[PDB]
Amino acid sequence: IEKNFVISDPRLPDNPIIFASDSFLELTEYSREEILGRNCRFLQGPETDQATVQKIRDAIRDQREITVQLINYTKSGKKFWNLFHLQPMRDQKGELQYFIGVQLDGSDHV
Ligand SMILES: Cc1cc2nc3c(=O)[nH]c(=O)nc-3n(C[C@H](O)[C@H](O)[C@H](O)COP(=O)(O)O)c2cc1C
Repeated sequence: IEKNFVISDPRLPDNPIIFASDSFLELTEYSREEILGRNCRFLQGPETDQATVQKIRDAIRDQREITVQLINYTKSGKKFWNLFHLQPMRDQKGELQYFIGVQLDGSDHV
C-alpha cells in the first residue's frame, strides 16, 4: 500500500517516530536506531521553506491531512525534494492515536 513512511506518536513528548518502514531508511540513509524516538524535523536544513514547515505544524495542530513539497536532507547532507503526505490516525473512539507521514523523493538523480 505504501513504501516510505514513518509513524509518530503524538501522545509522547515532541511527537517522536515510533515506526519506520525499510524504504524510509533507504531514502534518508539513517538506520532504524538513528531514527526511533526523534521528531522527523531532523530531515530539515538550510533551504527548507519555513512557510511550508508552518503549514505542516498547523496541519498537525488541527489534525488534518496535508500534501506538500519541501526541501529535505539525507544523513550525508544530500538535498532532495520531499513530496510529503501527512495523515492523522484516530482510534475507534475518535481520539488521535498516530500520524502517518509518507515521503517520496521528488528529485531526479540522473
Ligand atoms: C508522521 C510525521 C512525519 C513527518 N515527516 C517529515 C518529513 O519527512 N520531512 C520533514 O521535513 N518534516 C516531517 N514531519 C514534520 C516535523 O516532524 C514537524 O512536525 C514540522 O517540522 C513542524 O513542527 P516544528 O515547527 O515544531 O518543527 C513529519 C511529521 C509527522 C507527524
